[PDB]
Order: sequence, then structure tokens, then C-alpha cells
Amino acid sequence: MPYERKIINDPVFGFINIPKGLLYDIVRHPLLQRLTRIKQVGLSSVVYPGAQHTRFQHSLGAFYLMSEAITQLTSKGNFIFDSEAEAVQAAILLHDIGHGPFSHVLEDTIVQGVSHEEISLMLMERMNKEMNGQLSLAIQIFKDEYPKRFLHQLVSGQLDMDRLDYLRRDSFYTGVTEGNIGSARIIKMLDVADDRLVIESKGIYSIENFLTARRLMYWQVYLHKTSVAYERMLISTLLRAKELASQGVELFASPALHFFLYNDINHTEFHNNPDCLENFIQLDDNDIWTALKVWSNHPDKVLSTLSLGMINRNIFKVENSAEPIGEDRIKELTLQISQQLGITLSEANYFVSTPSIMYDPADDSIDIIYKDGTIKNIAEASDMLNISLLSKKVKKYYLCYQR
Amino acid sequence: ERKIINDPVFGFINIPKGLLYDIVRHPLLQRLTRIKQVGLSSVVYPGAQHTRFQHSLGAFYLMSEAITQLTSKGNFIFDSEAEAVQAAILLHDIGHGPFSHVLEDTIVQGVSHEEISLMLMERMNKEMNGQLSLAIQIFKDEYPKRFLHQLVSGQLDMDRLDYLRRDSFYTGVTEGNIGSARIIKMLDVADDRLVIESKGIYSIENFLTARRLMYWQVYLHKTSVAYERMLISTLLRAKELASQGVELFASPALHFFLYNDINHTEFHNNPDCLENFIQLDDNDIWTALKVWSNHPDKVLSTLSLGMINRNIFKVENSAEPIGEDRIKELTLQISQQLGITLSEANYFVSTPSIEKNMYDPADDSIDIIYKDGTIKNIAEASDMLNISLLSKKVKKYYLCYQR
Amino acid sequence: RKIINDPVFGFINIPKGLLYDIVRHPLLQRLTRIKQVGLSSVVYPGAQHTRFQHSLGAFYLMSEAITQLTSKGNFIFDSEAEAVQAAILLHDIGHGPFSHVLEDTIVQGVSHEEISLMLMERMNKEMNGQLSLAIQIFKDEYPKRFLHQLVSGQLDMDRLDYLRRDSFYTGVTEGNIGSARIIKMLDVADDRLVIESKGIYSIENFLTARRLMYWQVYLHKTSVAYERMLISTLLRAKELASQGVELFASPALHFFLYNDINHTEFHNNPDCLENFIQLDDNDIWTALKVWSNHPDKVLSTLSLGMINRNIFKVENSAEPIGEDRIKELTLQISQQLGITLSEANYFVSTPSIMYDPADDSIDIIYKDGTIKNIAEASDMLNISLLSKKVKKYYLCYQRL
Amino acid sequence: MPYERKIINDPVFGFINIPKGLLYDIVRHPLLQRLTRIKQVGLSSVVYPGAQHTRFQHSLGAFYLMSEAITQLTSKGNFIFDSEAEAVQAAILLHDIGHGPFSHVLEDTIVQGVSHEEISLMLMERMNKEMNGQLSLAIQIFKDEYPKRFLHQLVSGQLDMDRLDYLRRDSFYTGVTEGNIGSARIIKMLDVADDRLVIESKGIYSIENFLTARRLMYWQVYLHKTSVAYERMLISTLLRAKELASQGVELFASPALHFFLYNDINHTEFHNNPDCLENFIQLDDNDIWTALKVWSNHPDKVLSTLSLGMINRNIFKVENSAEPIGEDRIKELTLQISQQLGITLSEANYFVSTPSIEKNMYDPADDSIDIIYKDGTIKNIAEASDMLNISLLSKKVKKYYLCYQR
Ligand SMILES: Nc1ncnc2c1ncn2[C@@H]1O[C@H](COP(=O)(O)OP(=O)(O)O)[C@@H](O)[C@H]1O
Ligand SMILES: Nc1ncnc2c1ncn2[C@@H]1O[C@H](COP(=O)(O)OP(=O)(O)O)[C@@H](O)[C@H]1O
Ligand SMILES: Nc1ncnc2c1ncn2[C@@H]1O[C@H](COP(=O)(O)OP(=O)(O)O)[C@@H](O)[C@H]1O
Ligand SMILES: Nc1ncnc2c1ncn2[C@@H]1O[C@H](COP(=O)(O)OP(=O)(O)O)[C@@H](O)[C@H]1O
Ligand SMILES: [Cl-]
Ligand SMILES: [Cl-]
Ligand SMILES: [Cl-]
Repeated sequence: MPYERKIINDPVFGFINIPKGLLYDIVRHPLLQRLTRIKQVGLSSVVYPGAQHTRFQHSLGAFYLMSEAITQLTSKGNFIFDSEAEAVQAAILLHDIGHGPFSHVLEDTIVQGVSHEEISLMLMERMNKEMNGQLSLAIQIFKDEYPKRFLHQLVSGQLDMDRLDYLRRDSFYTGVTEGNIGSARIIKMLDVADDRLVIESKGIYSIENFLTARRLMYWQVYLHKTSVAYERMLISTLLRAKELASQGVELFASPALHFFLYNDINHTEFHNNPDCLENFIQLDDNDIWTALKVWSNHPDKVLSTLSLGMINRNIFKVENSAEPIGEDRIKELTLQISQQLGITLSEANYFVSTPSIMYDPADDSIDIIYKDGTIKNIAEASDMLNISLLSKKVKKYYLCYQR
Repeated sequence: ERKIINDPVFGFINIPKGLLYDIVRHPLLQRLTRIKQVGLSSVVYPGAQHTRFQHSLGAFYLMSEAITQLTSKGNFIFDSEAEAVQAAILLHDIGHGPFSHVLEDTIVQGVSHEEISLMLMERMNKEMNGQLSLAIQIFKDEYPKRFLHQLVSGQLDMDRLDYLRRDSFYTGVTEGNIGSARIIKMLDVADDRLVIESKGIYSIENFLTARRLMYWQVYLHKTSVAYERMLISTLLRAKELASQGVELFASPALHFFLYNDINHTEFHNNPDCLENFIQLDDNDIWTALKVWSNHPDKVLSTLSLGMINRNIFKVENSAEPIGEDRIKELTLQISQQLGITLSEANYFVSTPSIEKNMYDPADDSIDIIYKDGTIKNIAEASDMLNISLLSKKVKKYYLCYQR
Repeated sequence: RKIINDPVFGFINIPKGLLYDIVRHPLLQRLTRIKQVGLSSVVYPGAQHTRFQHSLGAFYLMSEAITQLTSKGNFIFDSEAEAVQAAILLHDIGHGPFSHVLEDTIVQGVSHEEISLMLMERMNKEMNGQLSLAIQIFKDEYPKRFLHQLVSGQLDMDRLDYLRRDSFYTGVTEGNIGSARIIKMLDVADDRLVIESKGIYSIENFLTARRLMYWQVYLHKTSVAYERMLISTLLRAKELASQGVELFASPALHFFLYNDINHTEFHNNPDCLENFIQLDDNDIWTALKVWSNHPDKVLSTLSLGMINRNIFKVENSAEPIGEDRIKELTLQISQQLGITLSEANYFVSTPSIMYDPADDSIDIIYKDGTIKNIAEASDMLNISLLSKKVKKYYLCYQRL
Repeated sequence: MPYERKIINDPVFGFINIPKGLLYDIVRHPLLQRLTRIKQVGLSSVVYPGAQHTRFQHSLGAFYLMSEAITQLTSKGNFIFDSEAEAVQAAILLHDIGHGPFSHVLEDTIVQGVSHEEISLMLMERMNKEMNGQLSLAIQIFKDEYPKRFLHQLVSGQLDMDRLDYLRRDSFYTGVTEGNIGSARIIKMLDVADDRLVIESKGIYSIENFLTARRLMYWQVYLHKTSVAYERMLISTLLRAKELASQGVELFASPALHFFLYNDINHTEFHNNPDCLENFIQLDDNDIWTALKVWSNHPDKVLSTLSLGMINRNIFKVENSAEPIGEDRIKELTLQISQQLGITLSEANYFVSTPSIEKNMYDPADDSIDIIYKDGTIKNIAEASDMLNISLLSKKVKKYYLCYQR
């Protein structure tokens, strides 16, 4: 019998219908509300000022597409029980809950060796306790431990609701191009064969488009050189903060940020000391920006110069090469920066970065189902271009340094 | 003054009073109001109702923007040259009759729209006392400032920049949308040839992929291929019956081509051909089909009724040629099912094929200009796109037949 | 489910069975050859959308409306949902080409609503009574009365589609009337459609936009003039036909030109409906195209004006047009064209004007269950004043 | 081309071109970059999670439109010298520069009696000194003290680029497609007659939609009652934090925020003491949210309950009435909440709010737009419009809100 719903506005996909009960209670939970304070692609806003969308919007967006995908799969003779529908919807609402601000930066700096996927499971278990086991089936699906295995695939896999949301929403908000991966269309082509997700043959060119757009998104947005440079500055800022902290230097920070600056939190500490998760939960983009804003006037020349560059958008110069960067160049620039900033040679390392560089080539193996029940790999189904070659490794070296 | 015409795709289209408005209000351009841009596509995409008139105006709007942009980047264009390219683009598709390619294959054989466009341009030029002479010279690529012609016809022409966008908009195939106005903003000239500024590489990457998507998703949609084969049969049967002296309902203009054998020689040499061709639009074709659907001939009427009632030939495709034994089997089944001769059943079985190289420098070879004046082909400028990725021979063998 | 593309609302799912059988029926396929606003494309070239798209779009909106109403605990049986879905697919099926023009000229005294019912009954026979509930709802003869109101009334899916689609395709403004949102705010109170208070401004917008669509598009002076020209053309063709003059026409069109079909003849002689069914825009345009070379000066001049877009000049007044002005122009035209003074009446036209003000009386339901008329609920502007008669007087005449 | 131009992507309007030189220098200036950290409609995101756009975006967008407006006006023959073009472009880049985070809320709480308009001017003059007087003409046009007066009208007025951006952008980001306007289209119908802006009669339809869209966005978005309630909560929280601070209680705060919580800044003090501007410049939304985040665990029951409500989006219940709220209801609620939360009756005042609005829906300051015809005739839109007349639009609205802890 039809359920009552709350309605949220989403410019990308329209009206998001949220059933009252568990699902709406997830949306209103403090753990999902904190995602209104974490940008989806916060390192991209420096290139693409419109990229202000939140991880909250992504999670609702992915939910929307999940709802639609349930309806479409049932319509095609794939039975899904109401509890499975509910479970897969709660999974998708929660899938990204373990992201902190600039999550990958944190994993490389002050919250080392713990991944957002691990934190998402902890936070789901925590919430399941609070909701007295109502998320158990969601978690079981999330962990791919449920016998109906296409349901997990909707949460995590080549055709997951997560990437069908973010690839579209990130493009929509950056304004990078005016093109459109067909997220709502892709979902209407979805079916199950042998307990795995396939796409109907009428959706073939949509999948080639999808697969191509995905690679272009990486080059145009995610691996854009200005955003890589910006990321390297943030990594250096926080590693310098932790070095100063360890020396007992005083740094402005909210209590939750202070926890990770003045303690050495690593994988084992994080899982064993419950204070870590409690403090992690209290971190969002505000904690990071507030630090950078205050640090920009800190006496330390390295921390202040980095921090001021972040807030005032004085971005490192970036060069890219097809071959590694020569030790000669690095030494040269480090010296010149040492001199220009009046810092030691070792301090000048913070101002020179040489990061390397796509995703699992198997993501490109989508199976297409024909009206006569036959199945082909998209690479054979395809007419537009050579899908096999979309995954040829492109080696791209970056040189980032103070300008 | 200037006249303003609304266009949902691009907004206000501004048409200067004088020669350009005179072109727009001319009977030869007004008639394109009654010829669809993609008439065979509405059978799949009911939204695809846009006319060749809209496309002409649309390409004219884009041309006007291109002139402004090119002049703002320091490319000298005289007012007479501007006017001439504007006129050329208004007139570029003027020689299309209803279902133009179908007519070239059936009852107006061996004459292309390109030849007819030129005849009509010359005809209008006489009426307008030589005012289109420069436009015609640029149209033909016989003018020494060569980038102007490139805006009419070439990899970046205003024609495809209109149609890819317009066709996408009206079909609702948003995966083929292009940033037509964005591409124009990145347009420039280097060595009397059109180039795109490096900041527009992403726009061009989408442009090249969208063109491929629209090719297979819309223009070569198999339902549209089937429909076209049916129209080709219907008109051929009509010409066969007419040559036997059978009476067919037809407008005088259509009657002319049904009851005379018009070929290339005849078309150029007998001036009645062009006079009657000018009077053909989609209404002449659909009225014939509507009335012929009650004709006593079984072949003609069954084809005609299939057209108007949208009972379309079943269509199969194969990567290899259709077997002669399959064809004979179907032809025999259909001859029996409809009670017609084996020879007559030929009209109800068709085996068109496409052999296409997906990489074609005529559409793909676009040069990118950098801030330092260096120029790279898009295949080198693109991190993702490259000649190998795009180079792909596709062979598709269709089998279309009465169900 | 079959899936069809609609740029205005997205993908339209059509259940296999009855509903898809309606979509693919010859009677609905013919609506692909009749424009929703065919006299508008002369001003707005993008306005090429068909009655077929409108029917599918209204259907899309119906499907969403059902879901939403049931979500709020208004019970709809599956057969009722299907009924209302079928009704809205079929609601405009009785439109011929330029349907109001035909009702004023060569298919006089028969309304599209009447013809829609006949065609529904015809299809119901073919379909073994599967449309009986749909027809009963269409007639407002079913006791669950909010269902009919979805098909026809102040908040019907008909106008929620066409107000949006007509704006979309004309490109008249970049505004958006907001049709899918309005549906999400629908509820039933005392067996009638209401809107939740969260949608109040959506509704003021909707009511305002509707008026602006009337003035900007539906009553645009160039379109009025164009209508008058087509009216004259067809009346002249009927007159010539009645004198025994030969006119090019498809058999279907010939039937209405060479016989005098009125209300009683239409309902009593079954050849009428049969021929009407076979009329679409192509029959009218092919006639105009051929008539543009007809020996008759009145017919050919009118027809050539249509096909070449040489539109009557239009003036507007607040007061009726003076008889002396009319006589003056008629004389000038008779002289300029070399036709009799009576014949010159074809080239001078003075039509007058909005819709039922009760269409503006939508009820708003608040969370406490209280109900107010939108005019009291409203804060944006004076809803009551939207229906203040605007008296417009048109003078359309052949130019030169 | 003689100078390099920087191109910034905008989803709303596309490529935004910034000439190298003064204009790009303004865009890259730390005072404009800080607008990347201040939301355009920060109180709306609570209802419209898509409303994440920044004052920086709005600035760049209004500038984009201005660029097109200059081009369009000069194409209809109007004289805009390159220095006036530049000036009007710099004026619009800078027009909202004086907004701090939740600027109106600050004016009502801890930076009282100073409008963003005043602060914008102060920062414009500050930047002018930095740039050796290059912004002088721009300031002059901003102030409406330039003799070519239609230029100022492009910055501020019934057809200014400010509203032509924000109505479109706000509509785009909220997802209220009903408030969309054809900004570019309006600009294409723009001209000057008698040193004032006019709209060509072919644009009447756009101007009709423009005026209705403005009124819809006013009620649907800007005065959405959830947004009104959120704003009241934040006003309470900051007032309470200033109360506790004046009593010497210690509250977490960035230096810049601390300066306003631990000093009483008023109009006199803001203009006369230069530390006020220096610290204001350093405030953005991060300062406010980091305070609320840490205060949500503060010992004070009032502050912490308010703060946790903000961050967890447990918003005050909101009622509206056409008539004033009865003092009997107010006391009843204040008493209930005082008991429910275990705070003094005086402290429960923080949890009950009765703000109100009186609004004339017809304001010629927004609505009086002149339409020019082909024959040079001019009619006010009210006469030019078949539908939209003064009587349709003239409407006094009185709303009384009742916001309180739920
Ligand atoms: N102030 C700014 N704010 C946001 N984005 C900018 C700004 N300036 C430039 N951009 C965008 O970010 C990209 C990188 O800028 P940057 O690295 O500073 O210049 P460059 O074009 O020399 O690499 C540019 O391509 C431009 O689109
Ligand atoms: N009656 C119709 N009118 C317009 N479009 C239709 C109709 N029926 C189906 N379509 C669309 O056209 C496409 C081709 O339809 P068709 O070739 O008849 O069926 P099939 O899906 O078996 O190929 C379908 O994918 C569908 O989206
Ligand atoms: N050739 C054309 N095709 C389509 N629309 C046109 C054409 N010429 C003008 N229009 C549009 O139709 C409207 C009516 O044009 P018309 O009545 O001929 O001229 P006027 O603007 O003098 O009334 C105009 O406002 C214009 O936007
Ligand atoms: N968690 C949320 N985040 C963002 N927006 C929400 C959330 N919950 C509801 N909304 C939206 O904000 C509006 C106001 O919500 P709220 O005032 O809490 O509930 P009510 O609908 O009872 O007024 C709703 O109409 C809804 O669309
Ligand atoms: Cl189960
Ligand atoms: Cl693009
Ligand atoms: Cl208020």
C-alpha cells in the first residue's frame, strides 16, 4: 500500500521523493546532515567556481536514481521485496557517509591509513545500534554478503548509482561542458541476467557515451592540473601543521581538528581508540578552512605562506611531463624557493611537489542483453569508438611549485 | 530595423532588414517551413518536428555570433563579406525537397540537393539583381578569404553546429547535446583556416563524441532505416504503376515526377523540373500516402497504410551480409501472406547496408591554437581522444521486411 | 513498458496492454499529423509540436498524479488508474486539423469534444468494452469524481501539459509554469482536487502564466490574422465548390467542400465521421498549395498569402471598428485586386474576444486540514483581478 | 589579440571572459576571493540543498551580463568610452564586496548599524588606494555621481545586472524553475533613451515574466518560512554568544569573530576604529559555522541547544498569521519551553521569535520599467502589458511569524 513522502528539490534530477520512516530518518540524521558541510569535489572549485555541490546532494541524488532503478528492474520481471528495496535505498543514502573534509587529503596526512569506506561501515554500524537493527539488511548488501547479488551492484560496481549520480552532478555544477551522460536513461535500460546488472541493447550508445564521458571527466575535472596543484598545497599545509604541532607549536584549531594535529592517529589507533571516530564525526570543510584562514597569519613562514596561498588562490605553478621529473630540476627549484622565501632547504620541500598518476579497466566491461536473450560485452556491441582502448594508460607527470 | 524571431534552442534571432530579411521572407525559404529537418526520425522520436526553416535560421544565428567573435579577435571581415556568409548560411539547405535523399533514390534520380541549392541560389540572385553573387562565390569556395567558406561548410561549420544541437534538443537525445555557442566563442583563424582556442578543447571533445552518438542513436536508428526503405518502396511502386498508366492521386508537382522519368539530364535541361520541384514539400508526400492507402493496388496500399499507421517493417541487423536463402524465404512467405507475386514481394523485403569509417578527417580534423601560437590537431591536444581510439570500420547489414 | 522520449518531461513509460494499444491505434497515430497550435508557427517557428505529443505528455502527468494521490492515501483502483490514463490519452482525439477553423467553416456546429466521444465509443467497440470506465470518467458520470477533474477542470493534465509544452516549443519566454511540481502538491478533499499550501506560489504563477500565454501566444494578433485568412480561404472554397467549380482536394477534404455538412448530417450520416477521421494538416496544406495557382482571384490570393506568409495587416482597438473604415478598406481592396465589392469581404475581417473566471478558483489545503481559495491564500498579486475583461477589437485586412 | 583574457566556467551563463589588467586584478584580489567563502543565499540551503552558490559566482555573473550589456548598448549606437566600460565592469564586480557572512544577521546582532552598502564603499576606496586611483571612475558611477547616468542604472536599478544575475542563479541553484528569467534576452532588448535605460517592445514578454518571477522568488525562496525560522535561530545564537561573552564566559572563536563577540561594535566604532574593518574582512561563513559547531557542546544550555539545532537542522517550528501574534500565545510558549529545557523564563525568550513583514508588492523602484517602441514612443510596462497593470500588482502584505523551539 502506497507510502507517504517528503519532497526535496534537486536541480540535476528533479524532485526527490523520500518515504517517511527509516529512509527519511536517515536523511534527517546528524551523520548525514554533516554532509551538507562537505563538498563533493572541494578541490575543483578553484578551477570551476560553480562546483559548490555537497556530499549530501550526492547521497540524495544517488538515492533518487536507486528508487528509479528499483521501479525499472521490477517492471522487467526482477522481483525485489519491499525490505530489499528499503535496504538498497538506505545503503545508497549511507554509502559515502564516512567521507571527512577533503577525505583523500586526510588519508594522506593527519588521518593516515584509514579509508572512507572503512569509516562508512563504522558509522553505519553505529547508526544501526541507534536504530535497533533496522539497517542490518542494508549493511549486509553494502558488504556484498547478501545472496541476491545484483542489489549490491547497484550500490557499488560498474553501473552503480554512486557514479551515475556524481559523473552527472559534477559535470552539471562545474559547467565543464554542456554534455549529458544519460543517468536517468541508463537506469531505464537496466536489467538482471544471472544475478548481475546488464544494459538492454537499445542502450548501447548510451553506455559508450557513459564510458567515454567518464574518461573525459577524469582529465577535464578530477585530474585537472590546477586542482592537483591545489591538492599538493593542502597536503603540505597539513603536514607542516602536524610537524609544528609535534614540536609543541601552538596552532589555531577547533577541538576535532586539534585532536588529529596533536596526536598521531594511524590505522590501529583509529580502530582501537573510540575518541578518533568521535572527533572524525565532528570534522567538516569549515574546520579545515577556519584553520587555513587563521594560519595564514601564523608566524611560521612555511605554514603561513602555504595557508595564504590556499585562501587567496595563489596556486603553485604546474608543469606536466610524459617522463619523470629530473632530480636536477627539483634541486634547482627547491634552492630558488629557499632563497626567495628565506627558509631552509628542507623547509623548501613543502613548496615543490612531484606527484604521479586511472580506474579499474574492468569497470569498462559492461554486458549488453539483446531481445533474444543473447549477451555481448559492450566492446563488441559498440559502433561509436574503440571502447577497449579507453583504458590505455596515459602516463602524466606533474611538477608543482611556489610561483 | 531588425526583425526578431524566437527560437527555443538559441533564443532571439536577429535578422537585419534588407537583403537578409528579404531572403528569410522569400517563398523559396518559406517553403522550408513545410519540410522537416529529420522527417524519418519522428517515427522514433515524436518530438523531432523541427523544420529546415528553423535550422536555416539557427545556422544564421550561429553565423552572426561567429562573425562577431572572429572580428573581436582581430580578424578583418568586411560588411559585404559578413552579409555574404550570412546569406550563404540562410541558403545552404534551400535545395532540399521533402525526404530529399529518398527523392534522389526514387523519383528525382541523380540530382543532389547541393546541385539544386545552387540552381535556386542563382535563380534568387537574378531576382535580386546580383546581390547574392558574393554569397554564391563563398558557398562554392571560390573566394580568396577562405575561412569564410569554412564557416558554411567544414569541420566547424554553422550547419552542423545548428543541427547537432537542434536535433538533440527536439529528439530529446540529450547525450548528443553540444555547446554550439561555446565552440563559437573559442573560434579563431590561423593561416586562413578556422581553429579553436585550447580553452575549448573540452567543448570539442564533447562535439566529436556527440556527433558519433547522434549518428548511431538518431540518424542511423534502425527503425528510421526501416521507415526509409518503406518510403523508397512506396514511391518506386507508385512510379511503376504510373508508367503502366495507372491513375494515382497526386498534387500536380508530385504528378510531374511520377508520370515522367526525371533523371539528371532532364532535370538540368528541362526547366519544368525545377519549377515543379520547388512546389514539393512534405504535404505532397503525406497526402499521396494517405490517399494511396485506399488504392486498389495491394502493394501500394499496404505500404502506404503502413507508413501512415506506423506499422513499420521488422528490422534485423547483422555484422555479416544477409544470406540469399533468408531473403528468398521471407519474400516467399510475404508473397503468400499478402497474395502477391514473388516479384511484387520484393517491395516488402530490403537489405540496405552501411560501411562507415568512424574516423573521418573531413569531420574530425580540428586544429587547436595555444596562447603561444602553437597549433596541434585535436587528436594530439586531447589527453583522451586519439586517432587509434576513433579509427574503426563498421559494417552493418540490415534486413528489413513486412511483418 | 514501452519508453518514449519527450524533451518537455523526459521519458514516458507506456504499459503494454490497453494503454500501449491506444497509443499505437490509427486514430491516435493520426494526431502525429495535426499540430497542437498550428496557427502559432507563423509567429513562433519552433511551435511544431503535435497533438500526439500533447496526449502522451498529458498521460505522463496523469501517471505521476495517480502515484502522488495514492501516496497521500486517496484510494485508486488499478482499473480506475488505467481508465483515467486511457481517458487522457484520448481526450483530444476528436480534433481535426485546425479544428476550431473547421467548426467555423466546413464542419459546422460539431465540436471536437463531441467527435472525441464518438471516436472513443468506436474504439471501445473494437476493444470489447475495455474503454467503458474511461468513457464514463470522461463524461463525469462516475461517482469517484476527482478522477474526471484530472481529465478536465481547473487543474487538469490537459492544460498542465499544453501550457508548458506550448511555451517550451514557441520559446515565447524562458519561464516555466511548473507542471510536475504542481502535481506533487495535489490532494483530494471532499471528492475534489485541491493543492497543498506548500504549492501556493506555484499556483499563483500557474494562474498568471496562463493569462500571459493567452495574450502572448494564443491571441497573438498575427495568429488571429492568419486564422481569419484560413477561415476566408475555406469559406471561399466551399462557395466555389457549391457553384460546381473544380478544386483540388483529397477525397476526405472534397467530402466537406462539396457537401454541406452540419450538426445533424454529421451525427446521422456515418460517411461524415469516416471522412473526418482521414483529415489532417496535410489535407489542408496540400489544398492551399494547389489553390495558390487556382484561376479564382479570391481563392488563389488567399492561398498564396497562407503558403508564402503574406499575412493580413492587423490593427487593434478598444472600441469596435467603424463601418466607414470597413467600407473604405473593402473598396480599396476591391479596386487593388480587381474584384467585386462582395468578393472583397473575404479580405477584411473584424473578430472580437477570455475563459471561465471560475478556472482561477482553486482551493488550497493546509496541514491542519483547513481550506482556503487561492485568492485568499495568495501573497504575490491580485488573483481576482486576473479575470478582469480585457476588450480587444481586431481589424485584419489584405495589405497594399 | 592585444591582451590575454582569462576564461572562467559558469554553469549558469557559460564562459566568462575576464580581460587581463585591472578587471582580472579585481577578480584575483583577496577581497573578492573571500566571496568564494560566503554563500549568496546561505539561509536557503536548509530548504534547497542545491543553493550552495557563492557571492563570488554572483559577482562574476553580474560582470558577465554587464559585458554583454555594454556590447549590446554600443551596437545600438550608444557611446561608452573604454574607461566607462571598464569602470562599470569594475563597479559590478565590486558591488556586493561589503557583505560578510550572513550579512543581514550580522547587521542585526554583532556588527550592528553598519550596512554592507557602507562596507562595500569602504573596501572600494581601500582597493582604490592600493591601485593608485584606477577605481575612481567606478566608485563615481557606483555612487551615481557620474553625469552619464544610465551607467549607474546598469549597476543598481530596475534592470541592473545584480538582479538579472541573482534571479537567474538563485532559481538555477535552488531548483525553483518557476522563478527563471531570460537574463540574456532582457539584455538584448536593452537601450538608452533620455540618459535612462529602456527595453525594446519586442522584449515585453520577457519583462512580464521578469516581474512575476521576482515576486515568486520573493515568497517561495527569500521569505520561505523555514528560512525565516533558521535566520531567527542564528540571530538568537549570536546574541546569546555576545551576552555570555560580555559576562566574560569563554567561547571558541576565530580571532576575527572573537573581536565582535568580545567588543561592542556599533556604527561609530566601525567607522572610527580601523581594527573593525580589518577583522570584518577576515570573516566568512567558515568563521560562523566553526563557532556553531564547537558551541554545540558548550556548557550553556541556551547556546548549545541553539547551536546544535543549527548544525543538525532541528529548526524552530514556524507558524504564520495574517494578524499579529497574541501576547498570550507568546507567554504560554515561553513558559512551556522554559520548563521543557529547564532554563529561566528570560532565557526562554531566545527560543521564541515573532518577526514580521509589511510589504508593498508594487514598488516602482523594482517595477517601473519603460518600453520603447519602433516609432520612439515610450510606455511604462504597466501600460505596455496586456495583463500586468498597477491594480493587478498593488497589494499590501502583512505577515506575522511565530518561531519557536519544537
Ligand atoms: N580567480 C579565479 N577563480 C576561479 N577560477 C579561475 C580563476 N582564474 C582562473 N580560473 C580558472 O582556473 C584555471 C586555472 O587557472 P590558472 O592555473 O591560475 O591559470 P592558467 O590558465 O595560466 O593555468 C583556468 O583555466 C581558469 O578557467
Ligand atoms: N507509437 C509510437 N510512436 C512513437 N514512437 C514509438 C511508438 N512506439 C514505439 N516508439 C519508440 O520508437 C522506437 C522503435 O519502435 P519499434 O521499432 O516499433 O519497436 P521496437 O522497440 O521493437 O524496435 C522504440 O524504442 C520506442 O521508444
Ligand atoms: N518569416 C518569418 N517567419 C516566422 N516568424 C516571423 C517571420 N517574420 C516575422 N516573424 C515573427 O512574427 C511576428 C509577426 O510578424 P509580422 O506580423 O509579419 O510583422 P510585424 O512585426 O510588423 O507585426 C514578429 O514579431 C516576428 O517575431
Ligand atoms: N533534511 C533536509 N534537508 C534539506 N531540505 C529538507 C530536509 N527536510 C525537508 N527539506 C525541505 O525543506 C522544506 C521545509 O522543511 P521543514 O520545514 O523541516 O518541514 P515542513 O515540510 O513540515 O515545513 C520541505 O518542504 C522540504 O522540501
Ligand atoms: Cl526478502
Ligand atoms: Cl560544451
Ligand atoms: Cl524576516
